[PDB]
Order: sequence, then C-alpha cells, then structure tokens
Amino acid sequence: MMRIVAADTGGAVLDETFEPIGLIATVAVLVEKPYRSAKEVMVKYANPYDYDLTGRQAIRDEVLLAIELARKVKPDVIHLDSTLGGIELRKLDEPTIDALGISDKGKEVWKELSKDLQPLARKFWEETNIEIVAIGKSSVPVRIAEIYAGIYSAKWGIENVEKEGHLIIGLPRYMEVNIKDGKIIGRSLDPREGGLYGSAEVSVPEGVKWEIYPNPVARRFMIFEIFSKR
DNA sequence: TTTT
Ligand SMILES: [Mg+2]
Ligand SMILES: [Mg+2]
Repeated sequence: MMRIVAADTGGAVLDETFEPIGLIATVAVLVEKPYRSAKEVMVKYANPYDYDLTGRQAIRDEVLLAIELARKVKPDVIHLDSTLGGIELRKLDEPTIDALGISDKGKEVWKELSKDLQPLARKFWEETNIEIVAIGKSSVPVRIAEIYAGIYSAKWGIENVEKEGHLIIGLPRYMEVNIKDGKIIGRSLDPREGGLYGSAEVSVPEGVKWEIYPNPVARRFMIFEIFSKR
C-alpha cells in the first residue's frame, strides 16, 4: 500500500536550567505498512551549539532531507511536520499562509520559509508527482521520524560526551531510549500510538554512564543525561 | 510554525 517519507528534527542539548540550547538530529524515514517503524533512514547532525530555535532551520532541514530520501526511494507522498491541516507545500504561497488559522508569528516564520521551500516543493512535484503535505501531529511517519531523531540524539550524546564531560539532552515528547549490546532502541511512551519504535547501532565508550528522568521544566519530556568516563 |  501507501509508502511515506517523513522528516523531523529533534535532539536538544540543554543547559543546567534544562532550557534548550540547540537541536541535534534531522532524520528522514521511509515508512511502509504496518507503519510502526522505518524501512530506511537518513540522518543529518546539526551543531546544537549555534542553532536557530525559532523553527526556520529545523523545518528547512526537514524538507531538504526528506526530498533527498524521497527522490531516491520514490514514496507516494512526503509528510512534513507542521500541523496546517494537510495542505501541500507546493501550494503554500504567502497569501495562502496569511489566510491560515495560525499565530501571527507562525505566519511570519512560514512566509519566510515559503520563499524558498514553496518553489522547492513545486519543482519536486512537477518531476515526480510527489506532494509534500503539512500534516504535522496527525502523521504516524512524522512521529516515527521524531522517535528516530531521539534515537540519533542519544547516539550523538554517547559519541560526544568525551569532548564535553557532561551532557544534558532533552528527548522528543514522551519517548525513551534503551541501550543494550551496542544498539539504541527508542520507543514511544504513548500507548495510544500503537507501539512505534526504531533503532540505531551505537558504540559506547567504557566508563560512560547515562540516566533517563523527567525534565522538570517540560512536562511529558525526558532527560537523557550522560556522564563522561570518569 | 517549529524546539524542549
Ligand atoms: Mg518537527
Ligand atoms: Mg518532532
């Protein structure tokens, strides 16, 4: 049946205040029936130190990665993580945005992303028939991409806790990570979603420990705290 | 809008 590509951006390095500093991973996934996991993945790491948190960088990074993965694997459709009711990105011009039911800042950021992303969605559509749709939180593949973003942020944490000495990572909404036998398994904590999961291989440098607990300043989000081999 |  329907094969979908989706992207999301989702690691977050935090300060001792538990407040975000920057995002870590952008991940595009290919999802087939039965839509609990990813057949294929593309990961692009950002620099969480010096990241734009207003949304412009994350959404732009998502569309470019997903289009890359989509051109290769040819899904039926791409799912973009922005809850705009499913309108196609190739149709998201400025007046179509100004007529949306969203916050003035929402319109301000999208219209600015529109300038370059909307023609980019149109070009890709003219040559593949593949829509990019702003479905956001009601898409299962987007949630899978989010879970993979979490997974690869754990992986990024583990492999960069040496440069740093301590690392505080905010995972995406209600998900956990487990690491056993050299691989990260991420799972949604939401039973309502139907058992979504992913995994990535990791190489854990001996001596490095980690711990998962709630973020006190962001209910429903978990902290992945990792201590350097000391 | 999106991030946690
Ligand atoms: Mg997102
Ligand atoms: Mg997300």
